[PDB]
Amino acid sequence: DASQVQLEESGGGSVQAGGSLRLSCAASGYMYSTYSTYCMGWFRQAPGKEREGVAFIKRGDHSTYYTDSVKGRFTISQDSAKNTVSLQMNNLKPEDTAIYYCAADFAHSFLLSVHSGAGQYSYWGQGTQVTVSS
Ligand SMILES: [Zn+2]
Repeated sequence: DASQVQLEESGGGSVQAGGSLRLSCAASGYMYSTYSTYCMGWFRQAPGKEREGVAFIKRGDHSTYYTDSVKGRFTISQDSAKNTVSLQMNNLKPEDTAIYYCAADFAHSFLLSVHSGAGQYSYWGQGTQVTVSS
């Protein structure tokens, strides 16, 4: 919720359909209240298409959101201690090709559901390319 926050992404690449990839992201320097929590996840954008939310996790209570397109293939997990989130993407399809952006929102109560709208996220990573060939 800090100002010199940096989201650091890792992973990505290109694979043939059916294979798997993993993304990772670290929210460095984000300071926040013991009475609050916040959400982290990935949006993706394909060329000429609107960005869309992929999967998100609320820190602390591990609540998750997955877009219907990825349920059963994608898994988002959080490492409390290493301050990272990661996204395991199995059975990848051509429709999954995109730039995937890590994101985090301003801190808020645990009572709020994990956030998944692009307008609800204020910190963004630079992007990591994902390509699934035929
Ligand atoms: Zn949130």
